[PDB]
Amino acid sequence: LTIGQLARIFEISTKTLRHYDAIGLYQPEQIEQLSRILALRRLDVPLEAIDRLKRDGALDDPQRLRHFLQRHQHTLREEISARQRLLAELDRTLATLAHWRIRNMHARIVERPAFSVVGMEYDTIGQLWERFIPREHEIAGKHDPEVSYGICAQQPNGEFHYVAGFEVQEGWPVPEGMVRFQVPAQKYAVFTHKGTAPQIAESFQAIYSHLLAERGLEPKAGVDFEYYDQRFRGPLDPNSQVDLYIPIY
Amino acid sequence: MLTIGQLARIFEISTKTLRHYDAIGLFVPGYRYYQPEQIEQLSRILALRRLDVPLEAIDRLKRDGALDDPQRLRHFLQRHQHTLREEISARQRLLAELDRTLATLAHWRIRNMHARIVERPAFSVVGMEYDTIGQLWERFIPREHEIAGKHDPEVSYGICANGEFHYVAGFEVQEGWPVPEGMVRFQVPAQKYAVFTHKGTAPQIAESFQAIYSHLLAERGLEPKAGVDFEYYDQRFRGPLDPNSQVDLYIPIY
Amino acid sequence: LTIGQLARIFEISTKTLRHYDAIGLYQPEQIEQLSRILALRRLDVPLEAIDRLKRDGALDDPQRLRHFLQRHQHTLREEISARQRLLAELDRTLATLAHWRIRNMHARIVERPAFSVVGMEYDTIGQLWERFIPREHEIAGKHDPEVSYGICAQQPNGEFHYVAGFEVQEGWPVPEGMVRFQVPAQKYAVFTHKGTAPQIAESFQAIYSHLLAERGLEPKAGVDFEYYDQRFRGPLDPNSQVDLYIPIY
Amino acid sequence: MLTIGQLARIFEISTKTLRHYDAIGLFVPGYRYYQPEQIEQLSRILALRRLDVPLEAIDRLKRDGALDDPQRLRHFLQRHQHTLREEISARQRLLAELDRTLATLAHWRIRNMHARIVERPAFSVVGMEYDTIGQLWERFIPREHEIAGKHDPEVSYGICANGEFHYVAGFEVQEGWPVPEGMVRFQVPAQKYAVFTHKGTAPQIAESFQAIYSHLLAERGLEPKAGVDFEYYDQRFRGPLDPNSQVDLYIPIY
Repeated sequence: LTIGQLARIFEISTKTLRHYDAIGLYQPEQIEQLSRILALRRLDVPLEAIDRLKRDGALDDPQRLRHFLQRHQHTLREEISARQRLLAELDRTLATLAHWRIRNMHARIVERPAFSVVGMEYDTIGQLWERFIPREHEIAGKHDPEVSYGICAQQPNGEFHYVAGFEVQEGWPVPEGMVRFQVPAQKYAVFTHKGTAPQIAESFQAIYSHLLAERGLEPKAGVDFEYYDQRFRGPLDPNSQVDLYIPIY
Repeated sequence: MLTIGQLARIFEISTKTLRHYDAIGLFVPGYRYYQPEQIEQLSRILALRRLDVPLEAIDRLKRDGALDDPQRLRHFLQRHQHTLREEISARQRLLAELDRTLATLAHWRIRNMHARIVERPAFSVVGMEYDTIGQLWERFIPREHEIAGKHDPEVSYGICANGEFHYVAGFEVQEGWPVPEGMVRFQVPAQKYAVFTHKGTAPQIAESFQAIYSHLLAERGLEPKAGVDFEYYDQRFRGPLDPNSQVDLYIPIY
Repeated sequence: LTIGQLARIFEISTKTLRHYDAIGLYQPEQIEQLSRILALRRLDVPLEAIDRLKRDGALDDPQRLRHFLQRHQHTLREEISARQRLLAELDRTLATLAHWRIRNMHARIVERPAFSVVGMEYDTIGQLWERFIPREHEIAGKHDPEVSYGICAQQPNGEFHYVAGFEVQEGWPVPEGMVRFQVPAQKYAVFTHKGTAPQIAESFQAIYSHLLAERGLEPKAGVDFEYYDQRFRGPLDPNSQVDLYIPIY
Repeated sequence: MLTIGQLARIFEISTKTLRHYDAIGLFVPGYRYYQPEQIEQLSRILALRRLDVPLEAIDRLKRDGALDDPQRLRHFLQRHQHTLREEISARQRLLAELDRTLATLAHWRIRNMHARIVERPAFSVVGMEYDTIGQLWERFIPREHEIAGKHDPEVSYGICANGEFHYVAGFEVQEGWPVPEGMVRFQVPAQKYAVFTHKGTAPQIAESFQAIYSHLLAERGLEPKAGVDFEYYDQRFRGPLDPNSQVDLYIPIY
């Protein structure tokens, strides 16, 4: 077979072989050497080793190589084993994160009067976010358009409720499918959450378990909401930071 | 002291979920008031359903040990830990022997590959040229009914030809009709072939290709000639990625 | 060939072919049809499934069993991913339990007079006991034979030290190899360890971290020690606990 | 505030390791005492060389950012944990690639075996009958000398035969000698064989033995008769798990 065509498949290179000359390195047995090699190019063996692997021995001896390429498998799975126990280490090292996460989450006491939000009202609370943010600038009378609230009122049933909306001047028309919620005048303990939305809840568990009791604050069955703003870049980006406004006495 | 709706906001759950949890005697608390100190003893539940563990083996733990004994609740999940890895460890060895059985069904037919001998005269085939099968066969299908002079339109040719490839996807033609742009036409000469019927997909014929030239010619007893190889896509072929396909590979012979 | 020969090669039972009689499941064509079955049943499949999955077929036909076996790889593989995710979370879950026992690691203040310990002493720590426990009743005149002590004198260089001994009435001879150490009188804060031996240092940072400071104690550079009584049956059994006696002012 | 000695102690490390760390300016705090708030900073530094993170990567993570900010190091760790499982995955699909070459290795000799044709008369040999090879293929060797009337001593046999299995690893003997105890004798009759000098190991034969009755007799055209087959050890054989040794196998032929 000629030199130009003996470049089988599928990505060359031709001098691939001319390379494979120098002091080293259509016969039918002048292939299985290449066949074995080609993967090989799946183990990444230097060539100089792949010369040592010439006739001293061996030429072919698929005999040896069956134990050889699983002796490796022994090495390469020990490589996988070492990096997995490194990974298992990691998953535990990423626990010291959560509880330093929280011990630094300080509370600031904020009193804010009654204001009026307009937005969409509630299976999930994320969805509304999926559904609402094409309807952003459909609302006029904005104080600050960057901030948005995730209102949650405690009904005497008791069962959920949430509204994704914006603080707006009261007196403007509300679009179809939206609702006007009037947040009353409350005074809040504000926690800065630094994480994603599903682990906002595990911050809520830290609040109502001890983080309020270490500063002597008592929780209040009022209107909880989370303060979104410019320091917010995604619900599952583990770098967003929100403020959780939690009512107190 | 908190209420059933605040815990729902805390845990992202249903009020019926806890109203059910009260009925069993699991997590009890008209004035339903829960203690903030038992918020963890609950999350030490809502962390086990997330580990599909049934909801009365818990309630059996609640009084053997253990739900409230923290040195006991890591023994239980470290056993569930190692249970899951051995499940994973079973199924990763399931995967190891899942591949070694994707090579022996590889090389089974390759041996059982059928072979005809056809000597075919020189013919002309117009088409497009040169990244793989599909990089040239879609930019064709919409340009196959604009080709005139076709001998058989239900057969297509994939020609294999300094030393670079000259792969041409085209149609056998009767001469005297012209070729569009930027189509080309290739002179395939009169030669003798070993046609091997391949039953599979486009990525896995290139192993059907090195198999012949490997030991398949010899064992069949024929010698390769330096000419022009090519694949033959008959009717019997239905898509380059359909596995139940059937193509032909024509290989020059001395 | 015979129903004998038909019973060779594969690690086969006679019950398996009496099995396959009235089910519907003597020529070298019946050699791979019955060899792909010992190829999936190597991957935990059903059987009656692949019954008529071969009277349609494929009987053999490896064009299909390709997508199928890659189908099955998917399925598996999905399983293996799904259960790593559980282990990942599952790790995270053992954090809380880590701290719940730390938060419940109460200090005890204990004043103990100067007592006499003798055993072995010293670039490692854990290998010291496997040589000593054998030599355990060599020692004579011990107060409580059940309690070992892992002493760690504080040297002022600071070079370590460490002794694994018993407490005996002074004046008893001391087997070759071991020495006698006198710890002085001190008052200590005692923290009970629930866990294993490489976990012991995990408590040592928490103690010298915040656990002394909230309890309003100051620690003093002296002779600390680890105390093993029964409630200890293995440096790896995770249910033994050791009382870490730390000096305080 | 603390002492270099008890610090070290609580981290279960050495003191020269902390004087290691100080000299650079990394963890820099004659009576140098350190405050306890630097403990958790070191439980985060010592937790990074368990990840084999260079001891300079950091420091630049020190006065730059960011070693003690709990959300921008979960970033770090999140990446590093990606490329860690990205490296798993490389290999993890590579040892799916090799572990699928576990069959390609095979068939190449299997196709390039050899088969002589022998006709042999009935013989006899004895040892122990039927726990695999090694559970019997080893009791012996200390009992090879008990037999007398060895025919060729460099040659050992493993016979296979209402119906089930029936191995026996013997030697060929001239008749008229005492067979030990509880050793026994076996008589294979005069029959037709084809000999495949396998070049592998003893666990490796069971599918080379599977290959020959599968198709190799049909390719070579031979056919088997309901008799007794066996395997032949010679100067060839070197070890039951020795790869490079070649062993021969006798199967009945018509």
